[PDB]
Formats: sequence, structure tokens, C-alpha cells
Amino acid sequence: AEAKVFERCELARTLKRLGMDGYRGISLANWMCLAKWESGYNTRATNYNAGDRSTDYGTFQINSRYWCNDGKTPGAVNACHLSCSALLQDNIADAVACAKRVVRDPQGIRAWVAWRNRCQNRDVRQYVQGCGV
Ligand code: NA
Ligand code: NA
Ligand code: NA
Repeated sequence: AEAKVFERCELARTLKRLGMDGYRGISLANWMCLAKWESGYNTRATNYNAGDRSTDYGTFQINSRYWCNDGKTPGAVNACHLSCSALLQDNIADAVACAKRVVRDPQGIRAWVAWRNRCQNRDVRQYVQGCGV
């Protein structure tokens, strides 16, 4: 869909408001670094994985095969109990709640490869600097 992209500090603030800072021991800077490499802060971001017909959705690019139902991913399991479309709305409440569910599993935030490659073990302070959070 046409993009609906937050501004770095507005998302930082919203995520903070929604209880993301420190959630599961994950700092806001880390959630910001994730959203950045994942969707570029684009809440409408979708990405089709031709390998298993799955698609990644919204800000956190959550996968339809395990987390949200998109009604088009064969053999999917809906762990968040949400429609993937719910993860593509300007209001990121449902999205944040699913992201929380995702990092509650054993691998936490390491479930996202991009986070592992871009954010993990690296200085991420740049992501929240200036935001007043
Ligand atoms: Na602005
Ligand atoms: Na502006
Ligand atoms: Na605001």
C-alpha cells in the first residue's frame, strides 16, 4: 500500500508510551534499530517470502506463517491472534502487542535476522538520540 512512515522520534515516543522500553529487557533504541532496518518505520510495509508463501508485515515486519493470520500463508499458526492487516494500521497498538508476543518466545529479539545483522552488539544510541525519551 502507499507508505505511512513514522518519523524516528515520534515512533520512539509512541513505542515508549506503549511500554516497549525495556520490555523483555529490550531497550527502545533496539526496537528503533529493528523497525528501521525492518520497515524503515513504514507501518504499511509488507514483504512476500516466496520460499513459503509467507509475508512480513508493518513496522516490525512480523511473519504471517507464525504470528499473524493473513489468510494466504499455507500451514500458518496465528500466535498473536491478530490479522496481519491489523499490523498495517497507523495505530501501532495491535502491532506492538504482537512484537511483544514475538520476543516472549525463547529467542527474543534475535528472531529477526536483520536485528541480528544490524543492531545486535552495536551501538544503537543514535536511534533514540534527540527524541526526548
Ligand atoms: Na516533524
Ligand atoms: Na514534519
Ligand atoms: Na507524539
